[PDB]
Amino acid sequence: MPSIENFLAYDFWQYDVIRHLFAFSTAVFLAGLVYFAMTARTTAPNYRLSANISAVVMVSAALELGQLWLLWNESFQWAELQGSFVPVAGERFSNGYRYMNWLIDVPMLATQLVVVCGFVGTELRNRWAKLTIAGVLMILTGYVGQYFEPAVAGVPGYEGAEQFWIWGIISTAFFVWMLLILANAVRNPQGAPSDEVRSRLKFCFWFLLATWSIYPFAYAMPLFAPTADGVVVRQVIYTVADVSSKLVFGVILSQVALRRSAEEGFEPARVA
Amino acid sequence: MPSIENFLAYDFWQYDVIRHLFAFSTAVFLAGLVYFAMTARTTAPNYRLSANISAVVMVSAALELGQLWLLWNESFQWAELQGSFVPVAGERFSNGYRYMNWLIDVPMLATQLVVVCGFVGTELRNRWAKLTIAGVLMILTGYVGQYFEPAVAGVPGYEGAEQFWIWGIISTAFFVWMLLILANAVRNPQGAPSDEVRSRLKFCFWFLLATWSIYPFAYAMPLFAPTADGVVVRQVIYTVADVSSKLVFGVILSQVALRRSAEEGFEPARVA
Amino acid sequence: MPSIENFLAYDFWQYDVIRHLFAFSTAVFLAGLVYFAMTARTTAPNYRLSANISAVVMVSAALELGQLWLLWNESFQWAELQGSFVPVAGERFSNGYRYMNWLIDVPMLATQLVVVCGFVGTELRNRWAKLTIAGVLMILTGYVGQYFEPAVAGVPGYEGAEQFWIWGIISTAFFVWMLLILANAVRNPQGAPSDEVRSRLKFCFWFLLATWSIYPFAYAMPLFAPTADGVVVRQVIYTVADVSSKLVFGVILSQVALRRSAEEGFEPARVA
Amino acid sequence: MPSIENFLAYDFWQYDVIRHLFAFSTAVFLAGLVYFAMTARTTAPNYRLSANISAVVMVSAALELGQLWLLWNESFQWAELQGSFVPVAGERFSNGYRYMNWLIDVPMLATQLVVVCGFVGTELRNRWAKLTIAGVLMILTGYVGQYFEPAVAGVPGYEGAEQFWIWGIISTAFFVWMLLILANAVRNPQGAPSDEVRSRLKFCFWFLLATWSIYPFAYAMPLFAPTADGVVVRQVIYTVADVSSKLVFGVILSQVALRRSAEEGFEPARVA
Amino acid sequence: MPSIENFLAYDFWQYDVIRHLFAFSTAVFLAGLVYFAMTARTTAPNYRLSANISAVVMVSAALELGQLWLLWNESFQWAELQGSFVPVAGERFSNGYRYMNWLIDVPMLATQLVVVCGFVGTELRNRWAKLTIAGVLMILTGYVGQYFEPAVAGVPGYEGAEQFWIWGIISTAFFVWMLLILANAVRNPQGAPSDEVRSRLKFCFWFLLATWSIYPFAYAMPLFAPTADGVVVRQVIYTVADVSSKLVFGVILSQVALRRSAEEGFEPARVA
Ligand SMILES: CCCCCCCCCCCCO[C@@H]1O[C@H](CO)[C@@H](O[C@H]2O[C@H](CO)[C@@H](O)[C@H](O)[C@H]2O)[C@H](O)[C@H]1O
Ligand SMILES: CCCCCCCCCCCCO[C@@H]1O[C@H](CO)[C@@H](O[C@H]2O[C@H](CO)[C@@H](O)[C@H](O)[C@H]2O)[C@H](O)[C@H]1O
Ligand SMILES: CCCCCCCCCCCCO[C@@H]1O[C@H](CO)[C@@H](O[C@H]2O[C@H](CO)[C@@H](O)[C@H](O)[C@H]2O)[C@H](O)[C@H]1O
Ligand SMILES: CCCCCCCCCCCCO[C@@H]1O[C@H](CO)[C@@H](O[C@H]2O[C@H](CO)[C@@H](O)[C@H](O)[C@H]2O)[C@H](O)[C@H]1O
Ligand SMILES: CCCCCCCCCCCCO[C@@H]1O[C@H](CO)[C@@H](O[C@H]2O[C@H](CO)[C@@H](O)[C@H](O)[C@H]2O)[C@H](O)[C@H]1O
Repeated sequence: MPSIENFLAYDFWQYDVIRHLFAFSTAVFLAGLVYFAMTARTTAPNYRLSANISAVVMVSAALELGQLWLLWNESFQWAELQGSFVPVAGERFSNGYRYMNWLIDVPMLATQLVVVCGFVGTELRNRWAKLTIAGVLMILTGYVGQYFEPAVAGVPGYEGAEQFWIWGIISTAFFVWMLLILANAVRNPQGAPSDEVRSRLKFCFWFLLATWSIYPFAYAMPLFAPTADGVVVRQVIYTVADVSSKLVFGVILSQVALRRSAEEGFEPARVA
Repeated sequence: MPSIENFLAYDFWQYDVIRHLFAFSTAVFLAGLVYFAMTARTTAPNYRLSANISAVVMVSAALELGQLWLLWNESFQWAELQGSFVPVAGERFSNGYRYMNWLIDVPMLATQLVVVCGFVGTELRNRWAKLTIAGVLMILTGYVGQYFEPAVAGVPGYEGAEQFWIWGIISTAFFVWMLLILANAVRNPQGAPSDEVRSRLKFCFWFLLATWSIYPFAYAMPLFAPTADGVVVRQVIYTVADVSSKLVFGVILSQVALRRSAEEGFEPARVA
Repeated sequence: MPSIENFLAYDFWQYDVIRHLFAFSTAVFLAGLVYFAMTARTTAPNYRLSANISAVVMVSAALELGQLWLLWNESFQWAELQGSFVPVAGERFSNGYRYMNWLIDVPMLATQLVVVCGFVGTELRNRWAKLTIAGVLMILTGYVGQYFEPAVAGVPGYEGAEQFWIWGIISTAFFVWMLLILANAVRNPQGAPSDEVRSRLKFCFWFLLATWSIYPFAYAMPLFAPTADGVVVRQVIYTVADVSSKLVFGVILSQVALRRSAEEGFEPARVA
Repeated sequence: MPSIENFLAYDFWQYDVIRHLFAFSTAVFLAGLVYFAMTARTTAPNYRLSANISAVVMVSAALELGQLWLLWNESFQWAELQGSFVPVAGERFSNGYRYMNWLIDVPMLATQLVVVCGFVGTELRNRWAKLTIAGVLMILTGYVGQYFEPAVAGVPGYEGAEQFWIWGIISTAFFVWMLLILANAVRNPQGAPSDEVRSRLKFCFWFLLATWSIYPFAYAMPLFAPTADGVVVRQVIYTVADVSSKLVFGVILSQVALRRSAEEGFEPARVA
Repeated sequence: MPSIENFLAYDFWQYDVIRHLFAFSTAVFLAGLVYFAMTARTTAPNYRLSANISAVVMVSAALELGQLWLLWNESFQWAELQGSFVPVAGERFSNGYRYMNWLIDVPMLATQLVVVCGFVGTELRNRWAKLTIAGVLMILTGYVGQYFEPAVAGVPGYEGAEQFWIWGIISTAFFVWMLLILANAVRNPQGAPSDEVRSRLKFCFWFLLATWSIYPFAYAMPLFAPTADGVVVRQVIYTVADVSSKLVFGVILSQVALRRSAEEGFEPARVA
């Protein structure tokens, strides 16, 4: 079923904000790509995978937000007798372009925190494999459930509201498992981290947890607020969540990765 | 409410100038991106964050101006019985694509001046955090106010002119606070700068202040001149302001960052 | 004859999944391009051709999936009285954009496995030449056969179902020959590989074989399931197959190439 | 007023040549960007600014020609009952997209010749500032004058032919001043150039002068030849002029910059 | 006159093959650009110009094939009552987008063979200048002649078939001269090449000659086969010719350039 966005009309500002947010995020991510590409070398090689992952996540995110921007532009047009942007006939907006890209982002983001905790080899591979499984299942179960949002919002003639709940609850179980895997890594860092590194890893985990927590809220929004102001708020919190979870987290984790690099005597890391 | 631009028609030249300006700026910024990417290494590592920020700002700005270019092309079409470019039916131009990207640019630009003053660590982080707060509030308050510009221009049937003023005045308070934070950094540079560096930092601040000051003028233009010639002038001063605030400032600040690099004996900085 | 996709209508979700998959894959490949570009140097020079090939394959794949994404968007439009995406009049979707790009990917992927087995010079060239011949013939014979899929699916008025079979069976003969060439290389690796390298090469071959095997299934799908749910499943298995055969295989083969690099004392490979 | 191009119809070949020229130039400049990016390091650091400028100019030029290509495609369509490309209703072509980008190119091109003459510091800055002033005024005065070209061509109902002349003549005064600034730099090179360097700098100046001289001709063309064959010739000479002034000049000036690099003992410059 | 392509209709497969070929070639060239950019450094500096030229040619070729792809998509649309792709009203396809880009490719390709033969300085410059003159004249004379192809094919109402012949024959004279210049360079290589290098240079020349020879055939095709199957064959042989002449030749010439690099003791060339 089409997203709740398609069943509304928009004031100039409601539509215009959302197109600005989609455009802002594409730029943040492309700018982040340039920054992570330009600064990766400064990390020691045994942490440089984390640096590289951040560039990969930026590409993924930039295309995710760019496609949403395009589809948002395509899917509505102004009507001057209504003074509203209104759905165009041949096109329907999907908030689910974003889910599929999360299949890249989510396991990568969790993986780079584990890389900086200092896991290597089989132990990195094992943790990567659990997080990827846990991640893909969270995301796929959520993607199914968001196909039922016109139903949960009570748009006449759409049925299957229960499906929204079931798929969300299953999804959230997979979320908890990922948080348990990562909580176990940051509590058990490898390579004799300092107590400062020890602390910065814990902060990275709670930052991860706080920012990832917004996404389940944005999921449930059609239930609370299925209106054009709700759509505006939902796209605002997705934007806060994307920039934090991906770019701000990447900069924070880069700072820990540099401290570890320098503590093990990487000279590029020390000169800065 | 749609921007004042949408309530006018344009002579060939009025429209054509504006599309040229949008296109010119996109090119300046992409060219600036190449230049900052090609010259960053020449800066010492303890100032290279400034170099990197300039590349980030260039990406941000290039996409900001590119989207405006696209929307400007989309939003109007020629009419030969009027010999004017006139608003197309399904699309409305927004001068507010630019505001959202300022959320990247403004705190970054101020941050790179602080990096070159020589702040590091917690002291950099603290200043970055104040400038980001001050910056986002200036920009968000201004963004609200520019949604009221058809009202302030007296386009029949648009109300809320007072909202233009209130949101502008609040915005300007946040501007003053940012200028106070930066004034305190350039007056208190770190790392035993030379008296030449000391002077060049002060010039960077006043350049920043002069160029940033144009933006509040472009804001108030619908009040002074809500006409197609006014729209032309407004887009000319935004263009002067963007190129100065972002690219020319970046080159100037790079020159200070190099002088500091060389004074601390960075050899790449000395060989040039 | 146009692909079976053109003879169906789609529910919102059927269409929307497929456009998400095409978009997801383009992003995976562009992100993979960044990753392979950023990590190639870490491989020793005598294996760096493999690293370079992975970047080449990523470009090829990203454009292949991007074209499909574009054509998928162009080829159908929503109809609200049918609540379906339906074929647009002037455009027809082709699943065969993907075949032509395989002419790059398939011989390159097989070549980089041979490079890492340690063949060099004439022996690399000979094997490259056999695999390229075998590969192009497999792909060209398959491309002919997929022009007959409306016929094999029993779309009224389309004839030549037998042509689907003949061209598929011929294609599969060329597949077997490529698998025989590669099986001979991984069983006869060069340069005194360790027993761990020896094992990792064999795993690379079976991974290659498993993932390449999905493609002949996706070929035969119009025969089993010529429905919109079948089209959905087919595009899901192509997506699993593309990401595995190209990106995941590239990361796995990079790990072997690094182990070999380090065993021969490449210092960048050892520091990580 | 719209450019003279808009008042004509085109044979297949007239239109097709022009779209080919616009496309050819975009490619030359993008290819030039790759070349200047790949070869900049070979120059000594004290001349590397020249190398960098060439990359900047290439980006600028590629976007200038790309936008003209796009607008040329947008602005006309084929009509089979006339067998002509003819102006589309909603769009008008502007030859003035190119002027605005010259604001980047012209002062940069002149600046890089001064860099290679060996000016540095204040003396470079002073000369850059004079050339930028002289350049912007030449270009802005010319841009005004080209808004009067339908008038000078005698398209019925367009007045202000005199404005074409006045703005052209003013523009040309600013041209002469730039040529005087540059003539003074190449006659007074810095850093004890060889007599070969001394000669190569003079050739660079006369090459600059010859190629820049074509642009004032292309300006005056509506006066001589306001026909579709004239439009073809004008776009041919702009293309010769762009490739020469920007790319060929950049390669020539790079050869001088390398000779100077090698004479001062830059080893990368000597090994090649 | 419009190309012969415009006077035909296409079966699904005829059209679909051609759009696949245009798309395949764009990808090969972009992938080739990445490969040549990633491997240039491995060549010794005195041969690195050849490496750089290959990247330049790849950019040129990628845009040439991309524009043809776009125009091919734009110029025809499906008609279900004819089951054919048929010319759209407002657009006409030109096979001559490709000619203009040859102005870059042809003299560059010939130049890089001369660079690897070991010519330098004035002797390189002289040969570059002859090949560029010879090349531009071959290409411009051919470009004129291909404007007469509807005439030579006997499309009713198109006259000037003789012009096809005259311009082709003139063009071919310029071809012979280029082949004579290059034949003289590969027979007289510089820098005491080995007998293996001596042989590999001769093979490069005959490869060049064979692949360049296809282009005059594709020219003459409207004479032999002015049908949709002919158009298919012509675009197949252009595709074989482009990939061979540009990418495969570049890889072959890179192998010679590396052998020469290593023989003169370039260590990066020896380690691989
Ligand atoms: C559209 C993007 C535009 C970017 C173009 C920037 C180049 C413009 C330069 C104008 C000349 C101003 O004056 C001159 O500026 C350059 C560049 O900062 C300075 O150049 C300095 O940095 C460059 C680049 O890191 C070094 O190669 C150079 O050796 C060094 O001196 C000169 O010391 C200064 O005297
Ligand atoms: C949108 C793209 C992202 C832009 C990134 C902007 C980063 C700057 C904002 C944060 C500033 C406050 O926090 C500051 O962050 C920078 C960058 O992480 C840190 O900087 C650290 O990494 C950079 C980059 O590898 C080094 O050049 C620097 O010497 C080092 O200290 C500072 O030690 C920290 O105090
Ligand atoms: C579409 C993009 C082009 C992709 C290019 C892929 C080509 C490789 C497959 C062909 C293999 C044929 O034979 C092989 O070619 C490669 C590439 O020139 C050569 O490779 C040579 O250059 C590469 C790159 O500079 C070096 O890392 C390598 O060590 C060196 O030997 C081999 O010595 C040769 O035996
Ligand atoms: C779409 C982008 C695809 C790339 C994304 C990243 C993929 C990696 C995910 C981690 C997989 C777990 O397995 C892990 O893989 C990485 C990358 O191959 C390996 O990493 C190895 O190569 C990288 C890059 O050359 C080195 O910085 C690292 O030190 C080295 O060990 C680990 O040794 C392995 O245990
Ligand atoms: C399409 C955009 C890009 C086109 C660039 C192609 C350049 C082609 C050059 C044609 C040959 C002319 O003559 C030749 O030029 C090249 C390039 O400047 C010079 O080459 C010089 O610079 C290059 C690149 O920095 C060095 O690798 C080379 O060793 C050095 O000699 C030759 O010394 C000169 O004799």
